[PDB]
Amino acid sequence: GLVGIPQGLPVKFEENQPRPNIVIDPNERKARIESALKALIPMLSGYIGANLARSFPVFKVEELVAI
RNA sequence: AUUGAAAGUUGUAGUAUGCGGUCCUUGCGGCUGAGAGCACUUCAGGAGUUGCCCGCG
Repeated sequence: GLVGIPQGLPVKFEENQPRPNIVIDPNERKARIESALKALIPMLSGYIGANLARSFPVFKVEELVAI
């Protein structure tokens, strides 16, 4: 939720509304959002750790809960 | 957004190569299921009986 929002300026708040201070373009902000979201796909698939060439761990997701 | 903030203990690596469970070896030689032995002894197909009855080439 803070992607593209400067840490020091969560909101700019000049028209008396606390709308987010999105200093960057909203479209590429959303693009960064789905890029970060899709970065999780090669995480629970077998692309974690070292010795990938020689080991490539035998991986499978057992169970999970997300909110 | 906590003396926290940025961060791969990282990348490349075959225990591998040749190595006969191998060569010889009889389950072999001798050996009577053999000798004795009545399907024997008694025995009627048996006792009765009109080819029957009439006859002019």
